[PDB]
Amino acid sequence: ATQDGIQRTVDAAIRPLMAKDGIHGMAVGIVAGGKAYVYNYGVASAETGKPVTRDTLFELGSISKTFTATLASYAQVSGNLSLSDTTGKYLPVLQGSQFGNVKLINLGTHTPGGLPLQVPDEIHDNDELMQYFKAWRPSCVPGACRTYTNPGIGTLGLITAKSMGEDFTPLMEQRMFPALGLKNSYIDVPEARIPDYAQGYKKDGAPIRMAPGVLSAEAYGVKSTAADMTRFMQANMNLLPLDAKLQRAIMQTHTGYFKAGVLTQDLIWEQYAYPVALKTLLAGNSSAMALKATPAVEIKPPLAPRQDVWINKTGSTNGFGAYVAFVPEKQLGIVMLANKNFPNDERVSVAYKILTALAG
Repeated sequence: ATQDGIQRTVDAAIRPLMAKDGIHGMAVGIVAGGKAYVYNYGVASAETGKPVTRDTLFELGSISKTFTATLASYAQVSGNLSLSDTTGKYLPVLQGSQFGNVKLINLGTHTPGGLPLQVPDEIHDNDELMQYFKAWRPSCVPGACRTYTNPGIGTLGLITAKSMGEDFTPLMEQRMFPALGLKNSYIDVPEARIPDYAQGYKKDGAPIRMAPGVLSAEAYGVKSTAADMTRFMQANMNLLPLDAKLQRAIMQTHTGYFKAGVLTQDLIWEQYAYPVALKTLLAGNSSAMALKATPAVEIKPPLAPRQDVWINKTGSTNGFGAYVAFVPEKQLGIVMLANKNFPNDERVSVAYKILTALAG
C-alpha cells in the first residue's frame, strides 16, 4: 500500500524516460521512511528478453569512487593513514617527486593541482603509472583547483590498499562489501553470476560491457544491484547498526572540504543545501564541472557531516548510466541503474521529480 503509492510515482517518471531514450532495462532503488523498495523495468538483454530482476547487475561507473572513498575513510578511522599524508609516504617510488607531495585529501576531492579525466592510453600497468607520476608537474594550485579525475581517486584506492597490507579488489570484495552487507556487488563478476550481468548498449544500440584497465577497480569497475545500492544509501544515512568504526567511516565521507561553483565537494560525494532547486543540481552536475578545472575554496575547518543536504554521485560507462541521490534528514533516496549511458541532465531531473513527490 505504501509500496503501491511510491510505485505509482516511480512508474510515472520511468516508463516515459525509457520509451523516450530507448533504455532496455532499469532497476530503481527507493529509500522512503528508511525502508528499501526496488522497482524493475524492461529487459537485462534485448537479444534474449531476460527481464531485469532482483539479481540483475548494472555497471556503477564513477559511483565506484564512493566505495573507494568509503575504504580510504575506514583506513583513516582505523589509524592506517591520515588524509593529511602525502603519496610519497605510501609509494616511496614517488618520494622526492612533486606528485609525492600531493596530500591524500586532494586525491579524494579532485583537488591535486591538475590531473587528466582518464588514465592516458600509454600507461598499461601500475609501474608505467608510477613513472608518469614521477614526471608529473602541477598545472594549477593544489587545494584551490578542482579537476575531476579517475587517476586521482584511483591512486587514493591504491594508497588505501598499501596502508592496510592488502590488494584493493580483495579489500573491497572480502571486507568492505560483506561489512556493508552487500552480497550482489563485484569488481570481478564470478562465472556463476555472469547470467545476472545485464547487457550494456551504446548510443547506436550495439551491445557492450566495460573493459578493465589501470585503476578501473578503484575508479569505475564495480557492478551492483538496486537492492545492494539501496542498502548502501541506508548505510550513508546512518540507518543500519554496523560496527562503530565503519559507521563513522561512512558518515565522514560526507565531510565538506571544498566549495566549487554551486557544489560542496566531500570525499567523492558532492552535496547541496536541502531543500535544493533543480537548476542548482543541473549546474553542479554539468559536463563543465566534470571536464573543466574549476576554482575550489578550502572550507576551514572542514564542514562536519550534515543531514540537511542532497548528496549525489553520477556514474557512466560505454553501455550504462547510474545515479545515486539521498537526503539523510528525510531517510529518502533513489538509485537509478540503466543499461544505456543516457544524459545526466535527465537522470538528475527524474531523481529531482521523484524525490520531490516523495518528500510531500
